[PDB]
Amino acid sequence: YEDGKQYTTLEKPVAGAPQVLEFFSFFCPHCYQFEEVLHISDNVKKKLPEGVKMTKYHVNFMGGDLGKDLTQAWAVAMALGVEDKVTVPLFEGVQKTQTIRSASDIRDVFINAGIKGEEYDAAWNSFVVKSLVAQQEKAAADVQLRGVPAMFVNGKYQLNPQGMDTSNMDVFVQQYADTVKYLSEK
Repeated sequence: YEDGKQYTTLEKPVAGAPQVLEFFSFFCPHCYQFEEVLHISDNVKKKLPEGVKMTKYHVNFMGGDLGKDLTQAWAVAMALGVEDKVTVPLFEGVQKTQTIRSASDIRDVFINAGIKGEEYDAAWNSFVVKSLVAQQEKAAADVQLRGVPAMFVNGKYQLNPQGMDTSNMDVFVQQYADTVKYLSEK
């Protein structure tokens, strides 16, 4: 694992940043395969060292105001701690079936998952959610993020995908998780 090949280093690291921060967008195609198809996130967590947890933030430069809403809906997910319950249906409802067309549609997804409407609305307007929306926006700009998907380790190292083996699809996935596993151990 060398700098400039499998990963890179930021000329300005981010203090207080999560151990493993991922950036995605329910609108991005790459992001769809990054998880729904390839399942890169899960593979990473399978090789993640003890005590090390991952964090995923939704970006808002895609999909217009609806994206600005998905980012807030993503904050509700983290607030109530139901990330693993809404991720899949949101990815499908937006890109696959194409049912999710507004905040009203998103609300229905959370309800169908198990969250109550009043519980959703209360959270939707809570300060914890507000802190998260700004926290996510703050984090994105902090790493001078240009596009998604993208993963960062210890707020200093950025994952470099195309700088890794991409012949066999089943290998690229493992190599990525390993680089993360290696950078987390630093």
